[PDB]
Amino acid sequence: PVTINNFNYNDPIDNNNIIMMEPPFARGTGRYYKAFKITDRIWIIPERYTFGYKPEDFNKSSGIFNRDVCEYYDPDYLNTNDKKNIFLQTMIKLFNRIKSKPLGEKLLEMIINGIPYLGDRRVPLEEFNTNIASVTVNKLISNPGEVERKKGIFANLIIFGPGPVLNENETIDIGIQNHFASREGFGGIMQMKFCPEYVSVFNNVQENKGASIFNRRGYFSDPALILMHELIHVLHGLYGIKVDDLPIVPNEKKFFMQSTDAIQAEELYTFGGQDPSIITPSTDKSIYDKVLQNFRGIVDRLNKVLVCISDPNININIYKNKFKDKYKFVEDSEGKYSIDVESFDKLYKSLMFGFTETNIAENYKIKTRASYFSDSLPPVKIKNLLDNEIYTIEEGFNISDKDMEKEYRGQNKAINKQAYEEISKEHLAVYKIQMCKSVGICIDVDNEDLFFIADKNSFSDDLSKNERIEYNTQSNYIENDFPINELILDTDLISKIELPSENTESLTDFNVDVPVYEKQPAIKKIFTDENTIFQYLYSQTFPLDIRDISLTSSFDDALLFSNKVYSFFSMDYIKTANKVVEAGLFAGWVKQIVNDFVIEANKSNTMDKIADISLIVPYIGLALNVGNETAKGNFENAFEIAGASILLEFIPELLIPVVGAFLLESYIDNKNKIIKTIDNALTKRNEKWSDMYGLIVAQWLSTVNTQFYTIKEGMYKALNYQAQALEEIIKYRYNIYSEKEKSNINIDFNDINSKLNEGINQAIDNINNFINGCSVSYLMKKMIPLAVEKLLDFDNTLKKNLLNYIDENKLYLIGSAEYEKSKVNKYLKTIMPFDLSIYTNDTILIEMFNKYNSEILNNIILNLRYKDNNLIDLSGYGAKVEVYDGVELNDKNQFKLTSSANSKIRVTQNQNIIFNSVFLDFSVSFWIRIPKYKNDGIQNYIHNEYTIINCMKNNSGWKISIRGNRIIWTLIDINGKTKSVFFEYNIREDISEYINRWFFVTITNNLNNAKIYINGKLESNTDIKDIREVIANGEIIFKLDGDIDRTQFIWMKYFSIFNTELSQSNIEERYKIQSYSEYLKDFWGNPLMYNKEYYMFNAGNKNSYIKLKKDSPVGEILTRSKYNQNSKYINYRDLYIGEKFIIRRKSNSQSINDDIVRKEDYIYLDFFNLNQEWRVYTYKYFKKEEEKLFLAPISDSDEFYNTIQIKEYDEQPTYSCQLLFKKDEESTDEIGLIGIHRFYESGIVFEEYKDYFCISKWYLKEVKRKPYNLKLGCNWQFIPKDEGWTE
Ligand SMILES: [Zn+2]
Ligand SMILES: [Zn+2]
Repeated sequence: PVTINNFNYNDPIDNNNIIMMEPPFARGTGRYYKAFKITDRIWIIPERYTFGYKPEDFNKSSGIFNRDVCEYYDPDYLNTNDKKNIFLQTMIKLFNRIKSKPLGEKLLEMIINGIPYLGDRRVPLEEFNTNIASVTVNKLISNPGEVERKKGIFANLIIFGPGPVLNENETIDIGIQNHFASREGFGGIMQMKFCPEYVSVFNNVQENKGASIFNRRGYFSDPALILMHELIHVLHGLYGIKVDDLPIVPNEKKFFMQSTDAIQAEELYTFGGQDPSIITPSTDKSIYDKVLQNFRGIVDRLNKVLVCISDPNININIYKNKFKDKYKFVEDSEGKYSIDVESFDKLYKSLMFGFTETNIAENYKIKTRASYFSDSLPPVKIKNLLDNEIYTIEEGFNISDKDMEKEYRGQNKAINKQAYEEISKEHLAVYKIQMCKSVGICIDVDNEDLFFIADKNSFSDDLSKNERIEYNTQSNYIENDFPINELILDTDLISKIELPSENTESLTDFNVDVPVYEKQPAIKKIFTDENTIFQYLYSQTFPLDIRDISLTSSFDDALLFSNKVYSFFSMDYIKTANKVVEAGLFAGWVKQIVNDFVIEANKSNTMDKIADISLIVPYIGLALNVGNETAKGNFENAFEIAGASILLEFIPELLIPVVGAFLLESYIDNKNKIIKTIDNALTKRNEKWSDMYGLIVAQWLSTVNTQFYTIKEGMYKALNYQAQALEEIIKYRYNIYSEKEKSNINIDFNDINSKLNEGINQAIDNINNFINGCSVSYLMKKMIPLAVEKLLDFDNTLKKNLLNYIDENKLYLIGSAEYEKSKVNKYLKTIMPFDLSIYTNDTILIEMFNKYNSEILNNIILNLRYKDNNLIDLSGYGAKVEVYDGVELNDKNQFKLTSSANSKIRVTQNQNIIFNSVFLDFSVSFWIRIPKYKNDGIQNYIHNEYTIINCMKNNSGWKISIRGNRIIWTLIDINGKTKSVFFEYNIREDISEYINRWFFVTITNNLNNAKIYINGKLESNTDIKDIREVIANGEIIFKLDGDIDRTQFIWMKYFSIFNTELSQSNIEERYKIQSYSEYLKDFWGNPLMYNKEYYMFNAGNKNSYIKLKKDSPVGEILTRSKYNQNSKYINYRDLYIGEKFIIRRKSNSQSINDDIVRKEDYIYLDFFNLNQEWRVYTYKYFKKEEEKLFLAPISDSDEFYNTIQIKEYDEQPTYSCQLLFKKDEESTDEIGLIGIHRFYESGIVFEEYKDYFCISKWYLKEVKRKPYNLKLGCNWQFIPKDEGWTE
């Protein structure tokens, strides 16, 4: 096990466990340091790290060492013996906490046993040289004051206290002659600067730290995890695997980009979590290859080591045995050491992926930051880690015996306040960027606030290189993952070979490279007249010396006047917030303005289903003005058009290399080595696919998802500022009253803050769900497709490459040259689907991905919508749309295809979508209005089939065509095999629900069937087992093509395509979402208009129509006349009959031109009688359930109701509408609904029943029934003359 020693600072120097050490960076000179051996091979020196630093650097200055850290300075730390001892006692306690769990102890055991190899690159293979600064360190044995006697010792780790910046912990390695033994397999003495007291702070971005903003928020770090984080670097250094490779360097070309040091992969592996994914699979293998090569050298030396010049007392065997166990080398019965790939692999993965900060945090139930790239905060000071009441060895701060175990409560700042203290900002130093405008107003922005955008250089181009395929060549996949359980349960992970004695010859060669550090300006002034996120956030703040502010929607006034604060919330909200009231009305105003704030913030849950967007945060652009000038115009519209790309502050330039070529080695007269070279090139191809996706993901995570992170944090801020301004105003107005008045004002500020911070939290969750959605969308639509392209390009090349190979060897393949001929076409056919869970295992990211893929709307690969007199694809896949001069377009998203040759639309689809899933899986939905047949052209109508939408590529694909009253869906697989399904509507109906009327079509295709849906209802099905591969992404031509009549035309709307099969459920919903409108519709399905002539139709009496009775002011109901000719193919009732009505507006007298009729509108229902315009009226004084309507010239009578309110009681789609008579707008007295009633007439001559145009109260209760009864006599539809219907 691991034994932790005990001692006090003042304990006597015994030259064994309490020595006088000569530190590695002292160069064999200077004074010694009282060092204590906390454990074998590990020393603690409770003194400030001063190597490379100037004495004055320890004081806070106008400079800083690291640009990405809030640096704390305090030169008095450890300046007394008691302070040094408290340090020792804390270190001892932290180590005990560490070994308190199997994982932590094994980490300690690996470190104690991971003794540096004796010597480095310089040392001859045959030797062991201990006289080098990275292997040996001296201790002064002799009496005080005289360095007369020295003793050498072996060591693995020396831990010092902090250097200038206390919260800047660092593991340092020993370089000698520009080389590091710790980076070449040898290993070497590792050093560290560490501070247990002043720990870092962080807060889960996509979450609320104690659901508080007006409260302290975020969590503070557990010093034991901080220590283990450094201990992991030590582990790496001790095993000589701390190699350097291609680093993640940040782009710094723009003022909004975050400046920082290059980040090595070793760092990201140490942190763990998702960061490893930022290291492409290419560089993962590189690093692996370097380390393995490093171990080959060591394993070779162990076979050649014969002596140790530096120390004749060294026992060569004991050391060969130790090293053999360290590097897990294997040994035969002779003593020949060699590398076992298995054992090496497991050791490598253990060290780079098992021991990570994330795994360790999860294991010790300690909470930590969610990513390497996450805004750093001011550190806090831990009161007393030595008091078992605040921090214990077993649980740290999360002591269950204080209900501090659950949810990491012990580390929650807003909860465990008696455990820490904030720090004097006067001792903190932060690198700032001073953004100045050419004038000059300037603002300070902490480098941590800017966007971290990885530079293109950060990524490897190893994909663009050629690869020799041989019967050997195999797949190379490195798992940036490890099973922490096995590691914890590993029997032979922890060596059981005795550790060599640490005493040895003194060091005489003190040669070593000592780093020199120095502060750099903490402020960098830049010039820009831009007003982006930083400026917009700034305009929402106000000075401490100011207490009277007012809100404004004017960003420019907010920046100018100190007493003005910018607000991205509504105009009404802003007025109410600036409103001053009487003390007696203050409470009420507080309730109101607060409630309003919540409403405004909650607009973050806005839906936009009609534009196929389930969630949109409308105020994001006004709040931050991030990306492409998002504060201007309507954000929602802008988002509908360009999507997530508009929110990005910068569009990266991706690295998507042309996959290098393949070199297949031929084996003449050889059936195996040849077939192998084939299979291996096939599987290698798959590795190129997986690897290319890794490169994409790594780039997404460090150039795109980081920007969206900043946006999320910007919104958290924006919202908080608003809450702070309203807070400031409420306090101000309240304090303007006298104490007497205040006593009678009932107000509770904790409450106000609660309601406010609550609304903030609801919006934060919306905003996060929204932004993550945008991030995943950008990955899938703007990145993955660009990779797929190249990967496909690669495939083809490799295709002819393998075919040309299976050919040159045709002979040696004999009766199979044709078998593995297809075996190649059948493999290079199905492409590898992108799956994020492969390139990472971060729970948060996987969830983002799964959520994205569960939302059907993301399966839209084409969505033609109108925008500025044109049609464009808004699916976000970039389809190029060509609309020619013959296509008629309007803002109701309707387009007309005529018989003219120039009436066509050309759509070039995106070839880079996993469309060809191999069995045809996709859907097409759209609305269409097909004109009525010309009665004299009935023969050709039922005979000529004409294509309307054609999508072919290599004689394969789909097509939509029309033959009279039938719409047909046709598929043609690669084998030319044709299949169809169709929907035909009846053309002998008195009243058709389809002829010349807008209706919704949806066609779904899966492996088995082809289904046609009409208005959500399934109408037709076709078994399509046969039909093989169908090339569905060819060019799409929208044009009438066939033997048509010059007058033939077709109107279309909302054409879109999904690369999946829509369910009846999805389709029903789409129908309802696209049927929705605030206005009513006419018979054909178009918007209802004012001042437009219409004949009336009654859904309850289809074959009836209204005629003004000759003798009386009543409207009689007569039977519609029918189709007169003799065709056996057609029958219908006349629609252009009865009175010609016209709907007139009631309110605002803005003449009688034309406009749209909306639900709940008040209107006059008039009609034309000869040269006059008459009106529909209701005699005010009837007492029966119903009565006949009064029709007469326009006039104002005291005895008649002349005002109607157009209604819509049906919740489901319908072109029917109802007409209500009320006592008057404001009233709630419902006179009745217009309909048709049957009366009995018995005169001196005639005796019969007759229906009249009436009004009935009876309808009032029928319209409430569910399902809505469409057959009620109160349902009407307006039929205007339409070129699409002639009779
Ligand atoms: Zn680190
Ligand atoms: Zn960062």
